[PDB]
Amino acid sequence: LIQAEEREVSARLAAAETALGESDARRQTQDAALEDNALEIDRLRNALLQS
Amino acid sequence: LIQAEEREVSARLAAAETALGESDARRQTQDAALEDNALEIDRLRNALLQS
Repeated sequence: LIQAEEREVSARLAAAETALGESDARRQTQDAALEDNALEIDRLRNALLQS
Repeated sequence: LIQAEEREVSARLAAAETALGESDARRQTQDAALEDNALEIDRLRNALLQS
């Protein structure tokens, strides 16, 4: 009966480990684009401003 | 001997909701700035072109 309660935990283990990495890694997939566009933005800043 | 591992993992999962959530809370802090870079491009485009 104590064993069964941990059967709930294994999913709580299974989900979180999935819920943890696959988003934090996902965030880096989002993270790079920020500076990617921002650096484009910075030249996009002075472009008119130099023109 | 069960109370050895069952306690820790239960506690180990006790972090999980704090583990996901603040990281989950981060994801909002992703999206807000996303448009700011995005929304400026057209103004950063047009101004180079309306000039």
